[PDB]
Amino acid sequence: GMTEYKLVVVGACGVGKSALTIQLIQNHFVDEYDPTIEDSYRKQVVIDGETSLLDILDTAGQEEYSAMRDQYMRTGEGFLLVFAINNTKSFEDIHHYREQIKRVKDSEDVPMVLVGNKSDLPSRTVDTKQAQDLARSYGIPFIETSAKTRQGVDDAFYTLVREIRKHK
Ligand SMILES: *CCC(=O)N1CCN2c3ncnc4cc(-c5c(C)ccc6n[nH]cc56)c(Cl)c(c34)OCC[C@H]2C1
Ligand SMILES: Nc1nc2c(ncn2[C@@H]2O[C@H](COP(=O)(O)OP(=O)(O)O)[C@@H](O)[C@H]2O)c(=O)[nH]1
Ligand SMILES: [Mg+2]
Repeated sequence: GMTEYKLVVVGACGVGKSALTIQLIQNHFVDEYDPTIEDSYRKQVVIDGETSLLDILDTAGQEEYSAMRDQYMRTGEGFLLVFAINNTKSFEDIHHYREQIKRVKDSEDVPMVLVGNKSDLPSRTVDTKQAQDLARSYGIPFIETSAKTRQGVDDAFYTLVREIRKHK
């Protein structure tokens, strides 16, 4: 019946991949979620008045290449590129995450959203403009989020489904 989209949440350790996903699915903020737990969650959502089944993979584990990570990138239809706005290293790591998805999908136009997480925190080291300029250069949306307050959480995932729908 309804369309199903495979979403993948990527980004450096500690940016809030797990916190963002569990806020979307279960409507609470996790303070300390085990960094090895990689699991997928299913949720029906209405976006722009059309229902879709989202199947969301929250990535975890070691800094390693694997043919299996290549696989869930290959099956993934859209990617959240998550950094934390208080962690410049996580922002500098976005290039790596995009390159490895671009490697396995052989496209610079795969549906993606840049997510600047932890927007509730005062000591920002990455400004709106620097993230907007990065997303513009990539040809993707930028969304500021807080897993803690829920600000922008739905918008990040919904915006990615909007990007997958335009793609064909
Ligand atoms: C605190 C744990 C955690 O969340 N992470 C640390 C290990 N990660 C990680 N580190 C470096 N490079 C990663 C690359 C990929 C990757 C992509 C994006 C695409 C295809 C592919 N094929 N082999 C690896 C990859 C992934 Cl999937 C990583 C990477 O995931 C593990 C979680 C990530 C963050
Ligand atoms: N203040 C704040 N802390 C967050 C936010 N998102 C995640 N955290 C915290 O940052 C840490 C890492 O989050 P986690 O979701 O485990 O990161 P992951 O390794 O990307 O899954 C945890 O302590 C979270 O509670 C956020 O939006 N705001
Ligand atoms: Mg996690």
